[PDB]
Amino acid sequence: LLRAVILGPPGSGKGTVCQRIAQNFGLQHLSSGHFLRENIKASTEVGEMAKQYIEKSLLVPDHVITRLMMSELENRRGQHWLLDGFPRTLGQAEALDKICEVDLVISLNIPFETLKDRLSRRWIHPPSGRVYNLDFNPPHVHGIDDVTGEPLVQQEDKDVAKPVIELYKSRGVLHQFSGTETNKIWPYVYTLFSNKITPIQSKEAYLEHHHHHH
Repeated sequence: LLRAVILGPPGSGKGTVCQRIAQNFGLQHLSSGHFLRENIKASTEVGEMAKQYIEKSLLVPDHVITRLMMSELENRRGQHWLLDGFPRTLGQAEALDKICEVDLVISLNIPFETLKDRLSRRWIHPPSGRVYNLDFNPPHVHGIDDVTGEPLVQQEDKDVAKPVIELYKSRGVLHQFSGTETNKIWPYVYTLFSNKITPIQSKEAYLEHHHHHH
């Protein structure tokens, strides 16, 4: 099974890329933010450990996230992985290597004009004030408010450690892209996934996601 990772700082278009990958290749969009939303909702020991930092709008320790990810991924060995925003540290990367063979790593960058606004991973629905922080409570659909279906606004005010890039660069599974509009990068990303997973709209099992069971 495919083990793919997508990395990049907020404002690099990682959200748009992951959504497009999920829809064209039928892969489940995984991230510590998604798993946390679940864990915090169910009130697991890990969710609790993380709750404390989240309430104060502080950072969750890298090891807490690691425990979370290793538990969740180990329970998903039987399916293709689209990992968004993880690993962020060498320690995390090493842990990941112990449970799988990473097939490809896409590294994204922020285009110049976008840096000036120093974007964060917080997306707000202005009409209600609902804030979706991609690290712990992402929306069902990227850039969209779960409740109203109305568009979100990414708020103003990195997560790509150099050694993690070097690590994958050495394995020769790294594919970096200069900060640029996402459409310029897309066909290249599409081809990379296409060489490993067949586009779901071209199959007999039309638009069927791999983890689907009727």
